[PDB]
Amino acid sequence: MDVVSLDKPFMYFEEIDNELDYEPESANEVAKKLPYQGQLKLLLGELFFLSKLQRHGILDGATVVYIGSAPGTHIRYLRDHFYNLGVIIKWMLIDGRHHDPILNGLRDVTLVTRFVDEEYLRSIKKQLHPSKIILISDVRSPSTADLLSNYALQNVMISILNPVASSLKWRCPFPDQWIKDFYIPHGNKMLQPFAPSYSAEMRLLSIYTGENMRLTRVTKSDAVNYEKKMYYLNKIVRNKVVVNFDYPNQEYDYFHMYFMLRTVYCNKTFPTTKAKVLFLQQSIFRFLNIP
Amino acid sequence: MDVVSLDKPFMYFEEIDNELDYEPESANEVAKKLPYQGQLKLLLGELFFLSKLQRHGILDGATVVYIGSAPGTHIRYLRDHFYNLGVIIKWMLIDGRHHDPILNGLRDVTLVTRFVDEEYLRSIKKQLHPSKIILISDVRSPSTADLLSNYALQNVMISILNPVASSLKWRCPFPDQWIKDFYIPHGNKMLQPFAPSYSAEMRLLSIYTGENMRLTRVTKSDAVNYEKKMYYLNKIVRNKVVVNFDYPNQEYDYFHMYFMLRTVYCNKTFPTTKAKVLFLQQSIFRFLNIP
Ligand SMILES: Nc1ncnc2c1ncn2[C@@H]1O[C@H](CSCC[C@H](N)C(=O)O)[C@@H](O)[C@H]1O
Ligand SMILES: Nc1ncnc2c1ncn2[C@@H]1O[C@H](CSCC[C@H](N)C(=O)O)[C@@H](O)[C@H]1O
Repeated sequence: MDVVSLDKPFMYFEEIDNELDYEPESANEVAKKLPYQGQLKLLLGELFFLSKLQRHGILDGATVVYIGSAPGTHIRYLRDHFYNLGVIIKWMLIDGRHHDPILNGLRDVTLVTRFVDEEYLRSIKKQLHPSKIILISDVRSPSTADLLSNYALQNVMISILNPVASSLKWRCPFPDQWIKDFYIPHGNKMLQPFAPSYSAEMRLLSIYTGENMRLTRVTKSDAVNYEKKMYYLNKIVRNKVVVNFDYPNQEYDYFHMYFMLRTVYCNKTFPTTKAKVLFLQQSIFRFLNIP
Repeated sequence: MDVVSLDKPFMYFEEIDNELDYEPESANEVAKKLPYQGQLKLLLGELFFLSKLQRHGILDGATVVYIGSAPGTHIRYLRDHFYNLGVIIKWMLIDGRHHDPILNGLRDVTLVTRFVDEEYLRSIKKQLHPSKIILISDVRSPSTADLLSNYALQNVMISILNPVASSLKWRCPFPDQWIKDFYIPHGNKMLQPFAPSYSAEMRLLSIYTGENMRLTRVTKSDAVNYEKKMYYLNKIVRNKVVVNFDYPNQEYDYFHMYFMLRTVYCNKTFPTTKAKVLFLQQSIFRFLNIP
C-alpha cells in the first residue's frame, strides 16, 4: 500500500514542488473511480471559490453568471447552501444545452438556453445593469485551437461583463501541440480533488479591484512545466494514502477535499473541523447519489 | 497679455487640476502656429520617452519597432541623437506609405512598406527573435470606430511583439460619440507640447515587467473627464505667457518643451540646464526648418 504522512495537500498549482516526464500511456488508465465524479469535482471547486467571496463580503447582492452551466445538477446544491445561509444571490445559468429540471421553479435562478457570443454578452450586461456580477465559466468546445478559442471567449466574458470576481476553467494546451502564446487573467490556480486521474485542469480564481485587468502570458515553456507538475501530482501524489489523516477515507483526494471543505460556512455548529467536514461531505455525497 | 508665474508645467494627464466645458466652436480655431509643428510634437515626445528607457538601461541593444512611421522626417533626428551618443539601436520603421529619403542608406535602420496586420506581426516577431523590442505606434485610420480599431491593433502589437516598453498614440473618443468601453495598456499619459491648439491627444508610455500585461478600462464617464481636462489645458493653460520663465520664448508650450528637453542626455557639457535646452531646441528647430 502506498502510504505517507502529509501536513497539508497541494491547494494551488504554485505549490507543486516536483515534476515527472509525462507518460502518454497514462491517457489509457482509468479516469474515474466514483459515480458522478464530475459533478463532485465542480461542486467542491465552486463551493471553495464562492465561500472565499463571502469571506471578502462580495457575494451577497451579486448576480452569479454561470456560462457553460448545463446540466448543472451540482449547482442545485450550491444554490441551496448559500440560500439557506441567508446570502442573497441571483443565479443566471446560460448554456445552449438544457439544465437538470431540479433547477426549475426557483425565483432566484434564471435558466437561459443560449450559446453566448460577444454580442449577447453586451445585451445581458445592459440587462443586468447595475448589479455586481460574479462570473463562473465552464464552457467546453479538445484541440489546442478549441482551447485557445475558449480562453479567448472567457477573456471577452470578463471585459464585457466586468465582474467583481471570476472562476474560469483552465487547462494549459500540450507543449507538443503548441499554436501560439496567449494571455489568461491573473488569478489563483486552484487544484481540483476528484478531477480525472490524469487531468491537468484547474480553475482560475480572480477578484477584480479598481478598473484594471491584469493578464499573464502563457508560453510553450509554461506548457511543458504545467504538464510535468500536473503529471507528478497525478501519478505520484494523488495515489497516496495519507495515514496520518484520521478520517474515514485516507486517499489523497479526500485529504485534499477536507481542506477545501473546512473553509465552508455552515449554520449548524460543530465541536471540531473534522465533524463539519464529515457532515458537509456526507451531505454532498448524499445529494449527488455517491455511495 | 495673458501672463502668469508657474512652477512647472503639466507633464502628465493626471496632473491637470481643473476642467472646462468643451466649446465645439474651438474646432474652427487655428490648429497650428508653427511650420512642421507635427514633426516637432512627435520628436519631443519620442526624445522624452526614449531618454527615459536609456536612463533605465533598457534602450541599448534593443530593436525599436515604429509602426505608422511615415514620412518620419523627425525620426532621422532621433536616430542621429542616440547613434551619436553611442547607444546601439536597430530601427525598424513600418508603414504602407513611403518614408522621407533622409532615412535611406543607414545600416541601422530598416524601412518596411507594409500595413501591419496581426499575422504580419507574428512573422516579424519570429524574425526579430530573440532581440528585445521597444514599440512605438502612431498609426492613423477619425470616427470612434476608427479609433477603437486603432487601439485594438495597438494592443495586438504589444501581445504578439511582447516589447520591453511602448509609446502609443492615445486620444480618448468623444463621450457624445461613445460606442463601447475598452481597455488600453496601463502607462503614463504624457502630455504633448505643440500638439494642435485643441487636440486631446497624448502618448501612452509603458515599461513591461515580468510576463504580466496590465490593462485599464475606459468608459464614457472617463471620456467626459478627458474632454474637459484637455479643454481646460488647451483653452486656458496653453494660452499663458510664463513671465517668471527666463527664456527667449515664454509661451506655455516652450516652458513645457523645456521640461521634456532638460531630461535629454548630450555629449557636450553645459554649465546650466538652460544652456543645454537652448542648444537642443535650436538644434531641433534648425533640423526641422522651423524659424
Ligand atoms: N458559447 C457558449 N455559451 C454557453 N455555453 C457554452 C458555450 N459553448 C459551450 N458551452 C457549454 O459548455 C458546456 C461544458 S460541460 C459544463 C457542465 C456544467 N458546468 C455542469 O455543472 O454540469 C456544455 O454544456 C456546452 O453546451
Ligand atoms: N496597419 C498599419 N501599419 C502601418 N502603418 C499604418 C497602419 N495603418 C495606418 N498606418 C500609418 O499611420 C500613419 C499615421 S501618420 C504617422 C506620421 C509618422 N509617425 C511621422 O513621424 O511622420 C500613416 O502614415 C499611415 O499609413
